[PDB]
Amino acid sequence: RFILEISGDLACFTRSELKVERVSYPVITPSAARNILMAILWKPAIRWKVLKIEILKPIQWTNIRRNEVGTKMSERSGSLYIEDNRQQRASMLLKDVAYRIHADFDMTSEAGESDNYVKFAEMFKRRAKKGQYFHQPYLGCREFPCDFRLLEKAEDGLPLEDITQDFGFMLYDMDFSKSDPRDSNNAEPMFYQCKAVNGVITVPP
RNA sequence: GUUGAAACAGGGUCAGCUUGCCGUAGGUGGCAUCGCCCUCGUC
Repeated sequence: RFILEISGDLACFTRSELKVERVSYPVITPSAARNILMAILWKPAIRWKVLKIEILKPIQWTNIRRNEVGTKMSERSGSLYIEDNRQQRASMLLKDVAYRIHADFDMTSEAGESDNYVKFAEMFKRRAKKGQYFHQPYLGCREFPCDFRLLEKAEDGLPLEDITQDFGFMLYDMDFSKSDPRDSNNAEPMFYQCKAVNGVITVPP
């Protein structure tokens, strides 16, 4: 297990229901935490899996109505012109957030030759301690980074000490087992928060 | 290296065109520097 602390100023764990108005999730998405761990280090052999999220900063909603685009790019239209495809997508961002995601990893079917668990574990530990990453972690959206810092146990205070509020079904991690190399078609299996006592745990598939 | 990616607050708008702080009004009634004092004792 790795107790990697994710911290940042603003966040945007955009809910699947409110994508037109990017209302952020109450806490960090387990799928977002797995994506962060993969952007720090990943390979066609290592399969990241989130185990437990421990909140370290109170939930603070901040509405930032951003102006987005609503039409994708392709080989057809050589240009976009946002003056004809403007989208005033709201974004209830999460100001001042901090989470120490306890998570580990397994092995995929295409592990290859170098399928050593200890090798990938040490590589992830070095990348988290020195500050190396394949891609900058994002707090639900790439417009917000993550001041990550690998913790050995606990090096920060948490506000949710007693029994708090349950956030219901949140997006655990989309099912990409039915997807070919480079995902395309997927599903959406979700899970309950159980109870945000101090550090909510995830239910592995 | 197969897992949210792309995202405008805008192009831009004289806060004025203006309006007498005045019309206007006694520091006044009026009150003794006084009631008083050897330039001396005198060489």
